[PDB]
Amino acid sequence: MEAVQNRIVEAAERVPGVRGVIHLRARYVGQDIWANMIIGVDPENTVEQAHEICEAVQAAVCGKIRRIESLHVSAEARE
Amino acid sequence: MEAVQNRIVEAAERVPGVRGVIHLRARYVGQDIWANMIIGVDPENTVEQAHEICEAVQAAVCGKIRRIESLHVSAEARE
Ligand code: NI
Ligand code: NI
Repeated sequence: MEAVQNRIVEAAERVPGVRGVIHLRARYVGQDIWANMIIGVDPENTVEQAHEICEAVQAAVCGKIRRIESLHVSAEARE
Repeated sequence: MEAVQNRIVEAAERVPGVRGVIHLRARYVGQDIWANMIIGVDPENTVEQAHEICEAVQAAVCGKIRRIESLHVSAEARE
């Protein structure tokens, strides 16, 4: 698990607009990972931008870590 | 194992100068991976360049796939 978590964080931090991973909760459902995470974003991004960054994160992380079968990503202002 | 192999190939293909992964043999030594691989390179690169590309591959792949504890990388001309 720690290895997979590190990969998740690393992958999310490489997406344009991510200001760190604020929270990540991952669990195994069998051999699959289900995860929920919160990213920081620029407070001055629009809500639509923040939604776009979240969807980019989801795409990036799921594309890199094939065992993830469910990933929810939300955003919070971070300075 | 197949998952780790895919990661190895993907990581090697992203290094400047790699013209595919020609061969990859990976084995588990306990929970660690030991691997030997051959990359393609431009026939017109110098032997020194090809050595540099191999060392870049080793660095890239070991940095991405933490379970690898031994990785030998050689090069062959590829068109
Ligand atoms: Ni949308
Ligand atoms: Ni040297």
